[PDB]
Amino acid sequence: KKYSIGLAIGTNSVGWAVITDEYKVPSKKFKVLGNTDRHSIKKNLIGALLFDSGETAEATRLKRTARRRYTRRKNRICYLQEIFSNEMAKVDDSFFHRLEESFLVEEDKKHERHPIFGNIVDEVAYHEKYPTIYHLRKKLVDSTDKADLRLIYLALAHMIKFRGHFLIEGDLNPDNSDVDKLFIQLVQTYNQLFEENPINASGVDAKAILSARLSKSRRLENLIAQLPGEKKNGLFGNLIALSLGLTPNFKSNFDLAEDAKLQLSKDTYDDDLDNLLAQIGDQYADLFLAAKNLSDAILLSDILRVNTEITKAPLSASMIKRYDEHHQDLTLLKALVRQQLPEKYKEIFFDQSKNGYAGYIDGGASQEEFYKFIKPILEKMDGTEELLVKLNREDLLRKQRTFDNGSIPHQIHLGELHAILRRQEDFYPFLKDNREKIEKILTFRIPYYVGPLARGNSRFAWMTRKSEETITPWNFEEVVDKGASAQSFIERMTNFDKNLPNEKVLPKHSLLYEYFTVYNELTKVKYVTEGMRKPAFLSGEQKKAIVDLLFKTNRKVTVKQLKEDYFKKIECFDSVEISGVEDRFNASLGTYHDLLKIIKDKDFLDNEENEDILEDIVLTLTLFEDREMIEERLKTYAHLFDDKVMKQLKRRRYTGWGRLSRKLINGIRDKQSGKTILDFLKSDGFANRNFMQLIHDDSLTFKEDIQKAQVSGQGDSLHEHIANLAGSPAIKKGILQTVKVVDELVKVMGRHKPENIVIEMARENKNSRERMKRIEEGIKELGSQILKEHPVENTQLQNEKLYLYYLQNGRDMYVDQELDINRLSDYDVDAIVPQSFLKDDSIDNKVLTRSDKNRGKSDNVPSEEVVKKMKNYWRQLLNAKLITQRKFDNLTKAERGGLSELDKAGFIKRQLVETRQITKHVAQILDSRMNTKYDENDKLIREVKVITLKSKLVSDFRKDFQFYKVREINNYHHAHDAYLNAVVGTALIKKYPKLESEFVYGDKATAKYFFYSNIMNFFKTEITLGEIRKRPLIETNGETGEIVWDKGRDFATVRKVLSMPQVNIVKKTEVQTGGFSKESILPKRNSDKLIARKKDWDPKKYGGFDSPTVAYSVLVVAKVEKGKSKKLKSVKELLGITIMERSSFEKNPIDFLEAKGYKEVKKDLIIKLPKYSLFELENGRKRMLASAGELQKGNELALPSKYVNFLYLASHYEKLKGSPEDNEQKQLFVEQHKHYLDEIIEQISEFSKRVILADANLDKVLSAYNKHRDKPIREQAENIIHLFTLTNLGAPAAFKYFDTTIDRKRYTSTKEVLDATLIHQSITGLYETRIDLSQLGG
RNA sequence: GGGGGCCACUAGGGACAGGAUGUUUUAGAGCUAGAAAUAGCAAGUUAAAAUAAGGCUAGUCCGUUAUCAACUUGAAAAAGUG
DNA sequence: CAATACCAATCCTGTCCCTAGTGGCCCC
DNA sequence: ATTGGTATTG
Ligand SMILES: [K+]
Ligand SMILES: [K+]
Ligand SMILES: [K+]
Ligand SMILES: [K+]
Ligand SMILES: [K+]
Ligand SMILES: [K+]
Ligand SMILES: [K+]
Ligand SMILES: [K+]
Ligand SMILES: [K+]
Ligand SMILES: [K+]
Ligand SMILES: [K+]
Ligand SMILES: [Mg+2]
Ligand SMILES: [Mg+2]
Repeated sequence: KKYSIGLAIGTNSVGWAVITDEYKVPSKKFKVLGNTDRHSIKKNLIGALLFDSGETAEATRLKRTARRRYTRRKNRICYLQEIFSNEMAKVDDSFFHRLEESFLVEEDKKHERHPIFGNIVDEVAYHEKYPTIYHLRKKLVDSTDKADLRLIYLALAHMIKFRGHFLIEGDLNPDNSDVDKLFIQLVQTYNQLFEENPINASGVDAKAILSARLSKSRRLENLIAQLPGEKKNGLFGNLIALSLGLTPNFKSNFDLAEDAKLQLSKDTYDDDLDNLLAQIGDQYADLFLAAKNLSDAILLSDILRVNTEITKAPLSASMIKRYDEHHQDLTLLKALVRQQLPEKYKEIFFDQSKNGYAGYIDGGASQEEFYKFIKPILEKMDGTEELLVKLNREDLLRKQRTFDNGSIPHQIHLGELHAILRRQEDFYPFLKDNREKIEKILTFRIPYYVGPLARGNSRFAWMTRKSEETITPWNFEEVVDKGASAQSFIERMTNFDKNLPNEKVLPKHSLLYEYFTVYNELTKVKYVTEGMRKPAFLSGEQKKAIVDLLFKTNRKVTVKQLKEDYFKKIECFDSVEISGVEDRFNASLGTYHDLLKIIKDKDFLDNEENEDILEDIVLTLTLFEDREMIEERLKTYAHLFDDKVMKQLKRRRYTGWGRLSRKLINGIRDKQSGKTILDFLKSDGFANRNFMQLIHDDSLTFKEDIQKAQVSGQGDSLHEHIANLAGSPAIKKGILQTVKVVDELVKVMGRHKPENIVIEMARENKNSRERMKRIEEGIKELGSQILKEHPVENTQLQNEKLYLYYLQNGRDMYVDQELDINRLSDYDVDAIVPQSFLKDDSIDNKVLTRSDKNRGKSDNVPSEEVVKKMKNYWRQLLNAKLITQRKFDNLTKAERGGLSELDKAGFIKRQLVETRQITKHVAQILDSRMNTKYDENDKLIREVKVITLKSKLVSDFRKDFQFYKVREINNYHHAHDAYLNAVVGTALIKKYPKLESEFVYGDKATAKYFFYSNIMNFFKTEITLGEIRKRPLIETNGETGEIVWDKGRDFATVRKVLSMPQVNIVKKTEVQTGGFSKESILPKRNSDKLIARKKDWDPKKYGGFDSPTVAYSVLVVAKVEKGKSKKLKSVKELLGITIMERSSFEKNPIDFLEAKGYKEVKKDLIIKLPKYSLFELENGRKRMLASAGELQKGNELALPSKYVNFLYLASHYEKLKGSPEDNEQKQLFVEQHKHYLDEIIEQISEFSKRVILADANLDKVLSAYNKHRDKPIREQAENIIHLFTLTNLGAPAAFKYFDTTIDRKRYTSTKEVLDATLIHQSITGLYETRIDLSQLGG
């Protein structure tokens, strides 16, 4: 008994099928367990497992880290209160108690209800003097009076609880004075430089224009307006842009050929300026210097909207400005609405449900929505012009706690905090003694390289301690070993050397590593001149001379430099041919040049004695990012360099690690030669062996030592192995499920293994936010104004043509012309490399053009003429990252010969041969599970051949022989895909056994193109209908003579298999996990649905959550008390155990149930019922548990094959294509069988009346179908497709028939399944335990 | 076919440290005329505290991923059953 | 019981590791 | 986008 297995692996399904040698699907009797009539059941060996998607770990991470942050913010407040504890006890022994219980209703409060002062008079007076906390903050900063300790606490607590970002390094002492004087100084330095060309800045209010309430770029254009001439892209224009955004490339300004863009915020600035001034002269230094001198006073013009000369609390002052302008404008607006539109005043100022001022303060209206609601009301009235100005600046009636405060650096809150402490430490000594500790509470962050401050019970932590004591913000430096922790941060994540698994990998920017890469590439170079008989390698002396002359003097080495600066100057060659490198060398000694610029001592870098030192230095600059730690580590070499050099060295940081260790590159030595790998790369006679040759040469010690160093260790489990594969958790779920299905199938077949296993894996399948970001970055990098003229929202960028329009700066890609948005319907979306070769539908292969004809010829890449015309525009788009390097290269391919015949052959092969790593891992898993025995030569015995196919094989097979697929009809198509996979794969390797190299796991261009294009012709009776050819009726193997395909019987076999109505569709039952409930914190309500957010927070007083998620339901057979007498009454019901309740219910089920009300629970009749638990009722009707109180449809509609194929054809599903005569034949079949439509609706109808039970919906559907009987056949079929939403397995859903919408009929009761048959199914559904639940009751 | 190093991109996975809102209850004395219902007017911008219930291992830690038919012997982890 | 209508926390900064898809140089 | 919870209406 021989058989094969077909598998179809998806993100929500695994289809499976068992076939015999005749491509038939067997059917068996399977034993049935339980307590019913039925002892056994017939099952066809074909089906599909269905499951909800595996989820990434991301959401879990976001919640975990937010959790740690709430914990630590509470701890900050706790530190501050502990510092205040005793003196506050002297002032008010319950103040902190009133703060802690502020949330409590007065009934539940232990202390007086007014938090700050504990009496209504003082509290009301406080709020009258300080309407916002920023009033009190500014007062405590500016005043000199002794202040109440509770108000000092509140100011400091508010600063520490909402402390601002940490994105700017160092100290920040704001000063907005001299802004106009600094601008005058910048204009002065520019005019003293270009004495011949001066700018007159007199009268230019740079302070207002630059501290403006609008954007940086608008400020720039306004400022340039005031300078006669001086176009915005002139030198001074870009110098003003310096503080106002990222400056365009000074390339144009200084006649350069390289990019010269700067950004004062970027760390590279100090280098780039030096990189730039060296090109243009140090005399320009002062210029950029004055530029920086302005930016400091204007850096925070957006945050601080008040002069610092009047207050040391400019932030709080700007909030108070918000408050005062809100007050004045609200007074004015109220008066205006009273005068002009009284009939609306209420709706504006009282209706919380409208987006007016009421809904803005009290309702749920955001600033944006309030602005949108009130803009027409302001435009409709008179005297609202200033308010409209403030509105369009987004500065009308502002609150103080707003979504855009994320710009505020922590240094500003710190300044205000420090100032309050300095004011009040003169009156309170503990504030003087704890000044720095409180500042430290504000400033301290756990470093990202330290991680959670755990003590052995966190699976996420790696931090190590110098001593064992509680870590505080003030002793962190002494208790945490920051160096060891920062090291572990990297070493727990980075790979070891695969060749020497005990060896750490080198930094990617190590000098030794770059020497290795350069010398590898260099040894494989060859050259020819005239007198030479044969191309020659480079000798050791030649490679050394090339490194010293070129690689050690230029960062990049072009082939042109190699020809002219070495072979011409040293070898006196005028002509030489080079192989092994094209255009320029890929490797390079970049770190060498970095350090040459920093330390300025070539001999130091060339001296081998310093090697270790330099390696260590680069290690330090890679392992660590904190420049104080970098400094501490480099301190050991302080005597070797000047202090200036050490300051420059501190700032030189590197990221990235290599893939080889130092011991491999320049450590282990070949026994007889005594030479390392790098030694051989420098000089290896006339063989010039590279790394691979070196470590594989049986003539050297390297290979043997690598073999010796290897070690496997402890092996993973199947689940662990699958979890560690590189792929989407979605598809890893399907992989594990596939292995389990195969195991069960083998056990079904008497533990005999199959001949073949054919596997196929599906393709690759918020985001509009990313699209908008791409387009914004590109258009700004373009310097284009297409967004200024045609604004767009991210949603619309999901349209392919509009997205392409914006990615192409609104132009044609094949013609140097503009395009019109309003004409997008008339344009074309063309494939760069045609889809007849590469089935790529991504933006990377697509281009928007007026007419695709203008590409050139359609059998290749765009023509040479288009390339000549458009290459510079394409380069522009590439530099804006509006097209990728791959897109640009494919576009320009015609200047490199275009598509060759070998390329087309390879494209066909790629269309047919799978090469994704993940599918190969699935094949390896199955192969290593199936084949375990070795032969007399200790080589593997491959009993089972694992064949992988791409979906195009079976898709083409379906379309060519009319085994059509309609996905919406039911879930059978997964199983049918698996079956067709087994059939086609086994036939394909039976017919061409030599294909086993390509399709089976384990160890002229026209010819392969033709071969692979025609690989599947042995199925057809008549091919190429080139010229026409004919094939026999029976197809056998050429060598063996064995029969592989009988075109008489086997197609009928396939039709019989696809027609079978009994297909094992199993929806995987799963316990629900994740969040307890909806997160929304609802207001108080008289409802038992509400859930307390804290143990003593009665939701009837405090609000809380509702809508918890049921982890699983439970059958309870017990008694409940009834009526006022509490008489015991027997019941049977489903109890939904919620996710939050699960641990308690499982720790003691009986106590849990009795707390819920149940008595005398039959403990052994408790049945755990996860989501999708399957029940059968009458007439085959099935239901699945959706919840404890709702059900899902549980049946599949087995629509006969003739109706499926008729629907596919009549709906023009996908493409017709075909011969014109074959098109006409399919069309004539459609029209000849129009009655099928009614028959289909009859089938559905019958099904719905037996199984769906949605009378109203079925009647609406019948009425709609009878209404649209004169519609075209195509459209009626297209909507009949939609009708199957009514009958689909799973949760009910809404669907449209033409323009009538049918809402979902839900099953809002689970009572009936309590007396139905529960069906437990194995993974394949071939093994069942059926339980008659009607036999359970009191 | 499979595999390695390097260059140029691109797509995804994982961890850590942080920021701004939002919500919820309480505090921010509403007034006047009416018994009242209600009407007219005034006011509004801020704060505290929680932000999965909670847990024990008590850490400035952990709490939403992965994995799960039934039955059996099993504390479990397992293995087995048609 | 129904049928049905509404609802669902959001956005952002930085450090770092890893695999794998496309094209290319050189190899096992 | 789904789809299970919830109140509302009857
Ligand atoms: K101008
Ligand atoms: K609001
Ligand atoms: K190159
Ligand atoms: K680094
Ligand atoms: K020194
Ligand atoms: K789960
Ligand atoms: K889930
Ligand atoms: K936050
Ligand atoms: K199952
Ligand atoms: K992030
Ligand atoms: K590659
Ligand atoms: Mg907590
Ligand atoms: Mg808030």
